[PDB]
Amino acid sequence: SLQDAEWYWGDISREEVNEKLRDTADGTFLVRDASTKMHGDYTLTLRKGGNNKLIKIFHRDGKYGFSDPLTFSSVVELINHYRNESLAQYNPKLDVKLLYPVSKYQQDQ
Repeated sequence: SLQDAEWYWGDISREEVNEKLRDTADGTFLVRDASTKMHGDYTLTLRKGGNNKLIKIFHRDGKYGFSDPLTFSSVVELINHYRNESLAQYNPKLDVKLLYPVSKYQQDQ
């Protein structure tokens, strides 16, 4: 599940991930490795019309979380519930959902 998850592609660089996100609509999302371990653990990236929004996933004692909300067993399920509704609970400015799941492998194509 974890290495796959469709939206997560193992070790990835920010530049390549923004190139993958390019020209997609709002609500689009995908997860990327954090540049350094001292910086964080993983980066959720959103899309909000041309503007790319970067959210940190921090890993604690088996707990994955953006900030105060940390009670999540894995990064996969955290991202899952976070997609269901909007991330306005965590950050009011994030008043959009992870609805658009444009990150599926182009095997179908």
